[PDB]
Amino acid sequence: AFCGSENHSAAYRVDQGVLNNGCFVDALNVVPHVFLLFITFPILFIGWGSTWLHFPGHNLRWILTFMLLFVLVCEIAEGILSDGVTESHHLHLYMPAGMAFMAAVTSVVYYHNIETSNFPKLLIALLVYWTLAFITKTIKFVKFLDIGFSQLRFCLTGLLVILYGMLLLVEVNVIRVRRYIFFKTPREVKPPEDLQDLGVRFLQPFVNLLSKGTYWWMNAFIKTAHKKPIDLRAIGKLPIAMRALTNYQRLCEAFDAQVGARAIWQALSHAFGRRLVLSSTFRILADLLGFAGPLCIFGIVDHLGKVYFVSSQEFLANAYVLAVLLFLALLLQRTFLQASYYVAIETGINLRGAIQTKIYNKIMHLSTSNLSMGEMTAGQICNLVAIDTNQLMWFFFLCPNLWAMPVQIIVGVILLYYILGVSALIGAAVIILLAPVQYFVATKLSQAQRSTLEYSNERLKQTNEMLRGIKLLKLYAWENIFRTRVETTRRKEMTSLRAFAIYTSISIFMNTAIPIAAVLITFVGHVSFFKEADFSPSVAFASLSLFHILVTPLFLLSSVVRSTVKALVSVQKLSEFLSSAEIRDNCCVQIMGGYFTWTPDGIPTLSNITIRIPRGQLTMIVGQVGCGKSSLLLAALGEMQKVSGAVFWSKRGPVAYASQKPWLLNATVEENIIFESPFNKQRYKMVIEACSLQPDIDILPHGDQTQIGERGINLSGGQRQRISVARALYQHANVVFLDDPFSALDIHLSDHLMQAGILELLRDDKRTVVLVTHKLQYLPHADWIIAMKDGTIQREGTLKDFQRSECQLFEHWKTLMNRQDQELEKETVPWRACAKYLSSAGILLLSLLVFSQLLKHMVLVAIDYWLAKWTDSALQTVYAMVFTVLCSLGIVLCLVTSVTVEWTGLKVAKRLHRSLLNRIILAPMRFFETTPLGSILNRFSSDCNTIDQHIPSTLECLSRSTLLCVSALAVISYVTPVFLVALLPLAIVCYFIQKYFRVASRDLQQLDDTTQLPLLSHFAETVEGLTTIRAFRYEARFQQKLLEYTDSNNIASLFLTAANRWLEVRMEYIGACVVLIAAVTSISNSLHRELSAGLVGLGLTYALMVSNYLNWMVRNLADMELQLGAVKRIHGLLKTEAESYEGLLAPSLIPKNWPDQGKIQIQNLSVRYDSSLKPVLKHVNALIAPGQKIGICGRTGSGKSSFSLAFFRMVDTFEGHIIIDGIDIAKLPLHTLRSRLSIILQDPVLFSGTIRFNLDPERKCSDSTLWEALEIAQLKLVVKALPGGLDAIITEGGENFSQGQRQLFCLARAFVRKTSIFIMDEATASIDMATENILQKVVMTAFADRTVVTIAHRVHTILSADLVIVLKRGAILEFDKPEKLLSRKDSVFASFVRADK
Ligand SMILES: Nc1ncnc2c1ncn2[C@@H]1O[C@H](COP(=O)(O)OP(=O)(O)OP(=O)(O)O)[C@@H](O)[C@H]1O
Ligand SMILES: Nc1ncnc2c1ncn2[C@@H]1O[C@H](COP(=O)(O)OP(=O)(O)O)[C@@H](O)[C@H]1O
Ligand SMILES: [Mg+2]
Ligand SMILES: [Mg+2]
Repeated sequence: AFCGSENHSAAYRVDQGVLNNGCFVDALNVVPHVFLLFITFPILFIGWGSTWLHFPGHNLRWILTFMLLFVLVCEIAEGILSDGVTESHHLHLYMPAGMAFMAAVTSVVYYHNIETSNFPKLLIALLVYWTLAFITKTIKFVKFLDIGFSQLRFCLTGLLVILYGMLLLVEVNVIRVRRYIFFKTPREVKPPEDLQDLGVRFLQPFVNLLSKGTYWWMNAFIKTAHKKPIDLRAIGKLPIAMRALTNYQRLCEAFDAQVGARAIWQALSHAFGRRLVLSSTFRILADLLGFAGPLCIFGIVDHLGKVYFVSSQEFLANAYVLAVLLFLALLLQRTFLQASYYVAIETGINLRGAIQTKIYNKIMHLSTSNLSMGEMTAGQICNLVAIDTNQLMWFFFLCPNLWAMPVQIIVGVILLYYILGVSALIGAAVIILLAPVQYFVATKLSQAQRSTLEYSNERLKQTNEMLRGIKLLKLYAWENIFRTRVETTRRKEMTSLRAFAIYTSISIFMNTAIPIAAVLITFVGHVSFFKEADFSPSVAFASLSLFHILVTPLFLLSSVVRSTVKALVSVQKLSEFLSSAEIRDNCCVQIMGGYFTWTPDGIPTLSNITIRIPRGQLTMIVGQVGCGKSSLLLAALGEMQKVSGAVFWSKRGPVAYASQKPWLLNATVEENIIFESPFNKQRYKMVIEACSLQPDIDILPHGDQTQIGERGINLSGGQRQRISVARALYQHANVVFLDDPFSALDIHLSDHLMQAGILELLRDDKRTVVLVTHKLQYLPHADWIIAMKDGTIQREGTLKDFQRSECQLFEHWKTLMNRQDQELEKETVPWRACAKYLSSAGILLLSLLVFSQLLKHMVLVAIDYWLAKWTDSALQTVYAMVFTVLCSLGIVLCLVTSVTVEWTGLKVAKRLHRSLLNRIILAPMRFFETTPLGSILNRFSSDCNTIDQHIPSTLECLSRSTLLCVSALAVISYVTPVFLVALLPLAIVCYFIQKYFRVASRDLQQLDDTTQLPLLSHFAETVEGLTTIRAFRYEARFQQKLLEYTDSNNIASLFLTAANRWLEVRMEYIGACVVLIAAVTSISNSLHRELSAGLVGLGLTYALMVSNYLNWMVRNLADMELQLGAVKRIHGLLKTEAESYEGLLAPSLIPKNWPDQGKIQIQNLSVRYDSSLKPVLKHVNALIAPGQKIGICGRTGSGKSSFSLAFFRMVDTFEGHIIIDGIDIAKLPLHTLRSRLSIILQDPVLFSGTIRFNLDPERKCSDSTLWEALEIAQLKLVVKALPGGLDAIITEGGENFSQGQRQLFCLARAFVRKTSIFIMDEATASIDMATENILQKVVMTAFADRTVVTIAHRVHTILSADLVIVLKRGAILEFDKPEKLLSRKDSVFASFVRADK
C-alpha cells in the first residue's frame, strides 16, 4: 500500500500544500521514468524489434550511468531498510527508486541503440528525460530542507540531483556538436577514419565502455570457433594505431626529439608513456577498490557482535547492505584489474612491433664485418629478436604493477592504522624490512641473471655450430669431444642457475614469510602490550584480511624483480647492437686508387685497385686463393669500408649478385629463383633450361613448389648453387656479379651453364657479366680479364694485353691447363609430458614436494581457524602461546616448500638437457638430413630456456594458488554448509565456461605460434643473405615483407590477449558471485542461528581469498598447459634413433694399428640412404693395393660421395663386403672405424675457435706437427702472417677467411692425422688450378705410402693416379690404369679429359 497503511489521514491527505507534502513527491518522481519507459519501448518495438560511430561524451555518459545505477541501488536499499523500522510495507520508499532503476537501464540501452545507428534526432526524448526528472529531484531536494547530511535519503537525492544534472549537461553536449535539433549546421562527424572498412575485426577501441570492460565483443568470437576454426583472414587486420609502421614512427620521433642505454628508456617513456600511465591508474583504482573488502569485513563482523528515515551511520552498520556493497566493489575492482592488464599488454605488443622494425632497419644498414670478422653472429641477432625483445615486452606487462605496488602498501598501512591502531606500526616496519631485502637479492639476481644469459648464449653458439657441422663430427669421431665442450658450458650455466635458484627461493620465502611474521608480531604484539586496545573479531579479521591483501602484490613481486633484471640487460644488448658499425665512358665500375678494408683498424685487404669493367661484356676475375676476388666484388657493392680512392658507377643501381656461398630463401624452388620479380614463364624456362635444373626439379617431391631452404628439404651441394645462379639470370639487372659458380658443378654442367647462360642468355641480352672463376679454360671467352695478386690487381685487359705485356702469368696460364702446344686467344664467336616432468624429478623429491605443500596450507588454515577460537574467547594467554607455534610452523613449512620447488625445477632441467644432448649426438645422419635444423636448435634454445626459468615459477604459483583456492573452499563450506548447495550449480558453470573457452583458446594459441615462426625465419634469412639482398636493392621490399609479418603476428597476439581477458573477467565475476553468496549465507546464518561471529569473519576472509585466487588458479593452469608442450617436444626428440655404435667384433681382435696397409677389397657393395630408396651404388667391385692412389671420376649424381661415405657407414649398406686388412668393416665399432680413416668433404665445415682448435679439438698432437701439416696445405705463409700466428681466431663458420682458405684449413685439419687411408671427396674444388697443382705434388709426395682415394673435380688432376674408377649412374663403368683408359680414345675417361683441355 502506498504512503503507508496505518490510516492516520496525513500521508493520503494534502491540506497545507500539495507540494509541501512529505509524501506524493515519491508519487511524483515516477511518471518521468514511466514516460521514458512507455515512449522508449515502442522505439525498441518499431526500430529494433526486428561502421558504428560514438557520440561525444560517451565515456562520461557511461560512467555517470554506472554511478546513477549505484546510487539508485543504494536508494532502493535505503527504502527497504527504512521500511523495516515501520510496522507495515510503505510502498513509497522502494518503488520510486526501483522504477528509476528499471528506467535507467532502459535509457542506457536506448542511448546505445541510438549511437550504434546514428539517429541523433531520436535523442530528443533523452533531451527531456534528464530535465524534468532532475527537476522532480530538485523539488524533492529543496522540500527536504525542513533533515540535512544526517539523514541518508537527503544525501541520496542530492547525489541523484547531481547525477541527473551531469547527465543533462552531457546531453546538451551532443546537440551543440552533432546538431540534430534547433540548429542550422548539422556538423556530422566522420566515421572513425574508415577503420571498419579496412577489414578490422578487433573492435576493442571501437566499442562502448561496457564492452570495453567486459570484452563483450569477444563473446561472439568464442561462439564461432565451435563451428569453423579460427584462421588468419578471420581475425582480420590491425587498427590504424596498432600497426608496426605507425608504432615505429612514434619510436623514431622520440629518438629525434632528444638528439646510449638511457636514450632508449627516454625514447620508450616518451612514445609509450601515457598508455602505461593509464594502465597504472587503472591498477591504482583497482587497488583502492580492493581496500573496501576488508572495511566491509570490519563492518559486518562489527554488526554481528551487537520520522521514518534511516541515518547514514545506521545504513553502513547493516550487514546485508555491506555485503552487497562489497559485492559491487569487487565487481568493479575485478574489471578495473583486467582493464589495467589489457592496456599494459597492448602497450607491450606495440613496443614489440616498434622495436622489431627498428632492429630490422638496423639490419638493412648493418656492415657485414660485424658478423664475419668479430663481434656478433647471426644466432645472436635472431636471439635478440626472439628472446631479448620478448623479455623487454614482458617487462612492460609488469611495469604498472611496479608503479602501483607502493601506493597499495601505503594505503594498506594507513587503513591498518585506522582499523587496528598503533600496533599496525608493529606490522608496518616489518613490511618495510621487506623493502631493501627484496632489493638486496635483486642485486644478487643482477649478478646471476647477468651470468646465465652470458653462458647460455655461448652455449647457443657451441650447440649450433655443432649441429650445422654434425656430419663432419660424425666423420672424424669428434662428436664426444664436442659434446663434452657443450657439456662444460652447460655445467657452467647450471652453476649460475643454482646461484639464481637459491636466491629466488629465498626471495619467495621472504615474500611469503614476511606477511605471516607481520601477522604474528602484530597479533601477539597487540594483546601483550595494549590489552585495552579493543580486541574483537571485527578488528582481528579485518586486519588479517588487510595483511592478506598486502600479500597479493607479494605474490607477484618476486616475478617482477625476476623479470626487470632480464630487461635491463635486454636494452643493454639492444643499445650495443643499434650503435654498431654501418655501411655508407662505356664502363660500369671505374674504381681508381681505392684502398678497401674489412677490419676498420688494420691493414687494407685490397690495395690500390684501379680497375674498369666494360658494359655489356663478360669480364673475368682470376687469381689465387686469398688474392682479393670476392673482396673486389664486395668493394664495388659498397660492403667494404673505403679508405681512399673513388668508385664510379654507370648511385649504384641493382646488380645480380650470386655469392661464393649460395643463399636460399625459406620458400619454394620457384619463389627463390624468381626472387620477388615478375614471373615470366618463357624467361623462367630459359633460365632453368640453361642451368640444367629441370632433371633435378623433376626428382623433387612437388616439382617447382617444394619448400627448399633451412626449414625444408635439404638440397645437394650443386643444386643450391645452380638455384642461386639461376636467381641472378632472372633480373634485367644489367650487371651480373657471378662469384665463383663452378665450384660444385662438374664439367658437363659447367660447360652448359657457360654456353647457355653466361654466353647466350647474357650475351644476346646485353647484360654486363663479371665472372669470378678458377676454370681458366673459359679464359678465351672473356673480354676483360682481371688478374689479382695479394689484394692488388696485377694486370687487366684482354688476352693480347696479357700475352704481350705480362707474358709470365700468360705462360703460367698456358702451362696450367697443359695447353703449351696451342695458343690462348679470344674466341671469334593430462599429457605424458607432465609425468615425464614428474618422473625426471624423483620420488624422494616429489613426495617432499607434495606432502610439504599440503602441510603448509593445512597449517595456514589452522592459523586462521585459530583467532576464531581466540577472538570468540575475547568476549587466556594460552590462546597466544599456541598461535606462535602455529605461525612458526607456517614459516618452517614455507622455507621447505620454497626450496623444494626450486630444487625440483633445477634437478629436472639438469636431467632434461643432458638426456637430450646425449641422444641427439647418437642419432643417425638420416635424422639430421630429413628433419630441419631449426626445430632441433629451437628445442635447445627456447624449450631449454622455458624449462629451467619458467616452469619452476609457474609450478610454484600454480601450486600455491590452487591450494589456497582449495583450502579456501573447504572453510567457507565448513562455516556455512548451505554454501555447498550453492557450490554445485555454479562451480560446474566454471567448468562450463572453461571447456567452452578452450576450443577458442587452443585455436588462438596456434596463431601466436604459426605466425611467429615465419617472422623469426625471415629475421634469420635476412642476415645470411644480407650482401645478396643489399646488392639487388631489395631493402625496401624486404622491410615491407617484415612489416607484413609483424602485423600478422601482432594481431594474433592481440586476439589471444583479448580472449584471455574475456575468460579472466568472467572467472573473476564468478568469484565476486562466490563472495556475495558466502557473505549472505554467513550473515543470515549468524543472525538466525548462532555462528559465533568469528566464523563469519573467517568465512568472509576466505571468500575474499577465493575471489583473489580463482583467476590465478585458472591462469596458472593454462600457463602450465602451455609450458608443458616444451617438455612434450623435448620428450619427442628424446625418443629418436641410435646409430648402433657397438660392433659385432671385440676390440681385442682389432689390432692397435688397424689400417696398417690400406688394402680395401670391395665385393658386390650396394648402398642406399634409406630403406625406401633406390640403390645409389650397385654391384661395385674394386680391389685396392696397399699403397695405390685410386682416383674416382664421373658425372654429378653417379654416386661419388656415396662411394666416399660407404667406408664410414654413413650410408645404409645392405649388401656387399668392404674388407680392409682382412677385417670386415661392418663388424667394427663406429668410433674405431671413423677415427682411423680420414675424409675431406667438398664443403668447408670450419668451427669457431682458434687455428689450433680447428686442426685438433683434442689438443693431443704437438705444435710442430700442426705446421708440417700446414706447410703441405699451402697455408704456412698465410697463417704465419696472421697476428696470432697459431691460435688465431676463426669466427663462426670460418667467415674470417675466404672460401679457398676455408677449404685449405679443412685440408690441413685432415692432414694432422697419421692414418693410412685417405679419401678426398672433391677436395680441390674451391682451390685454384695453380695452388691445386702445387698441393697435389706436395700431398702425393708426403703421403707417398698411404692409400689415397681421390674424387676428382677436374679430371686433369687425376691422370697421375695408379688406377682410375669411372662411375656412371651407380656401378663402376671403367676400372683400369689412366694411360690404358686414355689409349682407348672412345672411353668415358678420354671423353672426360677432352672437355677440360
Ligand atoms: N668476410 C671477411 N671478413 C674478414 N676478412 C676476410 C673476409 N673475407 C676475406 N677476408 C680476408 O681477406 C683476404 C681476401 O679474401 P677474399 O674475400 O678475396 O676471398 P677470395 O680470395 O675472393 O676467395 P677465393 O679464395 O675463393 O678467391 C683473405 O686473406 C681473408 O683473410
Ligand atoms: N642425403 C641424401 N638423402 C637421399 N638421397 C641422397 C642423399 N645424398 C645423395 N643422395 C642421392 O644419391 C645420388 C648420388 O649422390 P652423391 O654421391 O652425393 O652425388 P655425387 O656422386 O654427384 O656426389 C643422388 O642422385 C642423390 O639423389
Ligand atoms: Mg673467393
Ligand atoms: Mg660429391
